[PDB]
Amino acid sequence: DWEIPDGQITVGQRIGSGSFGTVYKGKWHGDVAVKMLPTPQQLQAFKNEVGVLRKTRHVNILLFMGYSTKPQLAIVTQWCEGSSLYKHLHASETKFEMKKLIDIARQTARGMDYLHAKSIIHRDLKSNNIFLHEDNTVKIGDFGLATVKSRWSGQLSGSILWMAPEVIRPYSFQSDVYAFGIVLYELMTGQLPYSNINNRDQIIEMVGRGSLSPDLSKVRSNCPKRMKRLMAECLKKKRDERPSFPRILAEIEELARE
Amino acid sequence: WEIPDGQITVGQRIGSGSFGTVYKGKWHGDVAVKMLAPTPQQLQAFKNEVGVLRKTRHVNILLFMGYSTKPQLAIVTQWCEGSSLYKHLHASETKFEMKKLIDIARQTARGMDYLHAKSIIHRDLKSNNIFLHEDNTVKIGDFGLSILWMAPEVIRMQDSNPYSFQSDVYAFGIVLYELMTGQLPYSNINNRDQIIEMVGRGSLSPDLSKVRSNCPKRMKRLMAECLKKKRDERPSFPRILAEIEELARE
Ligand SMILES: Cc1cc(F)c(NC(=O)c2cccc(C(C)(C)C#N)c2)cc1-c1cnc2c(=O)n(C)ncc2c1
Ligand SMILES: Cc1cc(F)c(NC(=O)c2cccc(C(C)(C)C#N)c2)cc1-c1cnc2c(=O)n(C)ncc2c1
Repeated sequence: DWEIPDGQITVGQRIGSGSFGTVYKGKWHGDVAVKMLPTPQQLQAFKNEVGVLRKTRHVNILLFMGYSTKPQLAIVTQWCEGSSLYKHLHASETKFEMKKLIDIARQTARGMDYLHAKSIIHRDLKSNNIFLHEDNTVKIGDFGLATVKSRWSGQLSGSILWMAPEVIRPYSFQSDVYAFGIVLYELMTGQLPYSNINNRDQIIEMVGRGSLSPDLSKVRSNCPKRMKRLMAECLKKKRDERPSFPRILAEIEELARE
Repeated sequence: WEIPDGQITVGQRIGSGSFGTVYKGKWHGDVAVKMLAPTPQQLQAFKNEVGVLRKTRHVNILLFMGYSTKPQLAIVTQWCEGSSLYKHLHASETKFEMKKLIDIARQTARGMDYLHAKSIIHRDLKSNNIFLHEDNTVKIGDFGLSILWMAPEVIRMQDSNPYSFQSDVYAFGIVLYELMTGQLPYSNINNRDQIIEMVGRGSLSPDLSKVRSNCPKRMKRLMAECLKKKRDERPSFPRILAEIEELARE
């Protein structure tokens, strides 16, 4: 039983607010993050999200701690101190060492490898959803508040660059692998893909039809050969030609030691 | 949480005791695997340990990840890189800054406070069982495979169960004494049976004059309340945690 009774969680500072939820910093036997989401759609979506998080016990996956029903639906997770991968590469524009870049990728592949072993498809893997908690441990969660956390979907502008061709035209282990390849492109170039394109509808049409893919010539000079090859396999147009996370993780782990 | 046979790559042996061997390993990253024909007593003890760990989802508590039955009973937790609090204070005589000492105590009280909210009595809280994982996050587990941390009632062989929230609080007070003095209690006593006889009869308790000069007044008072002979006079972990949290901000 993970239900936290009414009056234990001290809800504090509002961290973020979206169209389908408000996240708050809080106290409950230490620091926590509380997601406040009642209609039957919200009730099914709350229980689906608690059911998926309930299945995760991994260091590289955001620690679910509990949930509440009264006086409002709430999901309690650990507090993540620091910034997302998107904030480090694109806002702080920090230049991590190659060792630190390969370690973030290794930690992300461990979390994704664990998720796919537990039959969990992320569906929204992106640098925004990869937290560099305490600047050392990588925490994969779903910190987005603009979409509903349901089994399947029927305003996705902050996720288009990580969508595979079949996801634009769907959700599988291979579509997460594509998104991870995009994350690898961000680590290896320091930039988001398709920066020269001026419209979102041009990326949607060109990526979807297979005539558009990240430019691997824009990668850092010190980027390893195995990393260039790994990104290329994860970003393949045909999803069946994409590697699985065990093979991705073992390539990053063999690269990290070399 | 059952992990099928052939997923965990069991590697380096980390420790071996009378009833368990811990190994470093791989399973979607780094793991610690505790290995135990299996006896019905040991089958009950394995399921009891998996049942308690199953109830814990806290940053300051060792992350249980899974368990296996074949080809032998195994409990899979996260890997803890670094050293225990006992190793930092007594083996390597690391002299942490007072801010770092209060932070370890704060993290330990958060984990213990969480455990007592989930109706879980540790029963073996000691510096050995407090891991300074990545030298920043405190992980409370049970890495044993303890007399100095036993409360007077626990030390006495009574007809009743002496283990309670208050006996964990006493053990925590001992842990506070170790953080504030850098030493284990009762170093002048020459025999274990003398500590067993004197602590039990209430005539023996740690010497709070041996604490560091820079030790805060609220910390001296907190240790004293946690180390009281009468267990009902000991504070609860919410009050302990709020006193350490108030002290940390000062
Ligand atoms: C409170 C909360 C409650 C939740 F329920 C989720 N939800 C998931 O993480 C989630 C949902 C669906 C599928 C998945 C899977 C398992 C596939 C993954 N990965 C994961 C996230 C948060 C959350 C939001 N924001 C923050 C934040 O801003 N900080 C700084 N720190 C922590 C923090 C935590
Ligand atoms: C593998 C393993 C399996 C287990 F089952 C337990 N058992 C508990 O943690 C346990 C049991 C009973 C009650 C409790 C409570 C909840 C009271 C607490 N706390 C906790 C511990 C470990 C373990 C051993 N050694 C190591 C180690 O050496 N390194 C370096 N890193 C990790 C590591 C992990």
